[PDB]
Amino acid sequence: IVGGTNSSWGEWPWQVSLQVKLTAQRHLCGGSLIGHQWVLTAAHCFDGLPLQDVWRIYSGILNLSDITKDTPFSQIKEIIIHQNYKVSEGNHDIALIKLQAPLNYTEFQKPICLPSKGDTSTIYTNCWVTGWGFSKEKGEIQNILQKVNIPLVTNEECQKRYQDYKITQRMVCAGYKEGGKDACKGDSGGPLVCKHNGMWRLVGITSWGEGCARREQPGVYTKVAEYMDWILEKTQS
Ligand SMILES: N[C@@H]1COc2cc(C(=O)N3C[C@@H](c4ccccc4)C[C@H]3C(=O)Nc3cccc(Cl)c3)ccc21
Ligand SMILES: *SC[C@H](NC(=O)CC[C@H](N)C(=O)O)C(=O)NCC(=O)O
Repeated sequence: IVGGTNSSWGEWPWQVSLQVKLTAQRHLCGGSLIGHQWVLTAAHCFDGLPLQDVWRIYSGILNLSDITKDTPFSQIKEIIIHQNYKVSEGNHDIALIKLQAPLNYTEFQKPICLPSKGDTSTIYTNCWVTGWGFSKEKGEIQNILQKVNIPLVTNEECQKRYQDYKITQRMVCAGYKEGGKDACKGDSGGPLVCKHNGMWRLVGITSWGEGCARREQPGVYTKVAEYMDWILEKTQS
C-alpha cells in the first residue's frame, strides 16, 4: 500500500496473508476470509508452478514480523480458479481457496460480507484497500498491515486511462487523479472493502494496475458482485 497508514487490531479481521515456504518463507499475496473454510483471492497469485504443500495462509495476524515457527496457519485443500481466467490477461482474476480445516471466528479472524444482490457500486462512498505490499514502486513488503482510503472510479473513466486494455463490467477501479495512494506489489488478492449500513462489504479483489500510485493510473480490481453466482456455485452455497 502506497500512501497508507498502520492498521489496528480487529480493523480488518478478514485480511489474510498467502505465503509460500520453500527453504525461505515469503508473503506473496493478500486474501479475504469469506467463511470458516473459504478465502477469496486473485487467480494471478497461482501463476507459478503448482507446487503441493507449500502455501501457508496466515489469519489473525497484524504484523508479519510477529510470525514465528509457532504461529498457527491454514493449509490449502483446494484452489478453484475461474474457468475463463488466462495468465496473459487481466480478466476473471479470481480464485477461491478451500482450507484444510475450518477456522473459528474471533475479533481478529472473521469474514467480510459478500455484496448484497441488487446493489449498484455507486452506493459505496467509503472504501478502503489493505495489505502488506510495497509502500513505493521499488519498495518492499511491509510488516504492519497498511490501510488507505480510496475513491471508486467509473468504468468509463478507468477505461480512458487504460486504452490498451479492456476494462469490463466485471472489473471496478479505484484511485486518485493525482496518484499518491494505491495498492502495490504484494497487495494483489487482498480486499477492497466499502462500509455500508454499518457493515464492511467486499467490493473488489486487488488485481492490477500500471505501476503504483501514478497520476491517472487507477488500480483495477475484480468486481466481486459480478462473480456472486460463481462464488455461490463453487462454495455449494
Ligand atoms: N497499483 C496497482 C493496484 O494494486 C496493484 C497490485 C499489484 C500486484 O501486487 N501485482 C500485479 C499482479 C499482476 C496481475 C496481472 C498481470 C501481471 C501482474 C502480480 C502482483 C505482484 O506484482 N505481486 C508481487 C510482486 C513482487 C513481490 C511480491 Cl511478494 C508480490 C500490481 C499493481 C497494482
Ligand atoms: S456479513 C459477514 C460479517 N457478519 C457476520 O459474520 C455476522 C455477525 C453477527 N452474527 C450478526 O450481526 O448477526 C460481517 O459483518 N463482516 C463485515 C464487518 O463489518 O464486520
